Amino acid sequence: GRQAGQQATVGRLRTQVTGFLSGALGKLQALSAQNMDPELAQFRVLDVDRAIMPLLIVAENARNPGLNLVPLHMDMAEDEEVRTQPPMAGSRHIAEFVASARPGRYRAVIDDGSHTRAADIRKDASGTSVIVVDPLRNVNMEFGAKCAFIPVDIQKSFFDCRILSLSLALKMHDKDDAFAAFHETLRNGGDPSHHVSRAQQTEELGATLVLSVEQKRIALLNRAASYVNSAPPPVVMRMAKLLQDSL
Repeated sequence: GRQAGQQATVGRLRTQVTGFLSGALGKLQALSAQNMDPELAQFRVLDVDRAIMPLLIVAENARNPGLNLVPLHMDMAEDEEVRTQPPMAGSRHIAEFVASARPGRYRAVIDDGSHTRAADIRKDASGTSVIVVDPLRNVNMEFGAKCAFIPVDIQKSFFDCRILSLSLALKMHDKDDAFAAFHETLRNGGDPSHHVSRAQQTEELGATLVLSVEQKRIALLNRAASYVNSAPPPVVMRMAKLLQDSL
């Protein structure tokens, strides 16, 4: 009876998650009405995006084994007075992640309290390197374990950066080897032409990354919902917990 007694709870949570994603789709459809003020739509979509991003991340991690997307945030995202929005549910401070994460290859969306950016992270015994994609459409400034920023010809957008960062993370997964190469370059700090090579590669990476937000969001939601239908009980419990936490 407990195979059933537990199947009821799972079905319940599953229906919660499904109903939520469907509700989000509804809101998005209403916000894209001919009547709607687009600025108002952006403002409204802030909360929608914050709420659905964890679920999108879970789903997309399932659909693309190896993506290993993790939501991360920085110090300013923990300042209640300054941050525009609280970090999404399940978000971890980047420090804690660097210290605790199982070694390997990750994609990330990093929230700094204002904007979210895509990133590729590699944790070795050698150390950890973080490659941050930075939509700019600070010369010779480095930050920190090793971090490198790749300037890309993409409009920096407060309202679009979550979905855009998700998309870019997917593309980084698609260009896994290029980013691995840059990780090795970033690790090989010793080489005399490092500074050049790095910079060179930076440019190149940028290009490969740039080679609508609304449509992408819709598609991601559909994929997420259809995944939630067939999703296993652990995943269901997880997503449900994230959803509950977001409120």
